[PDB]
Amino acid sequence: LQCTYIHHDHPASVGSLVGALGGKVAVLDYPPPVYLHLSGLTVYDASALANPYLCGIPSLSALAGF
RNA sequence: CCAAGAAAAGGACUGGAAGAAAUCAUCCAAGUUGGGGACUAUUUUCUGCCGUAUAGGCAG
Repeated sequence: LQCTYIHHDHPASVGSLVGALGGKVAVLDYPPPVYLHLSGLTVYDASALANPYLCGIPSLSALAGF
């Protein structure tokens, strides 16, 4: 599957699994293939890590929030 | 009431030295473009005079 790795400093201080994995943990990576009407909005530095398991489109819970 | 709310990666640099791609080599043969035709239409430039005068100047 498409994936990448997230690093943790001091693995022994986070948990059994993170230590066993040497501080490198794999996650999924699935980016996109790129009435009131709001046009032209720009966002700087959005969080691309939706949940600890998946990278890609920002969490939908955040848009409902907005 | 947006995995909520706040965050300065900054500083210093010297990759340099030498060099030999050459020898030969043949594109040829024939070939049929071809017969017809309204640019003048509802358009404006017409009439006298000076002067040796198709020169050169003026009144309608």
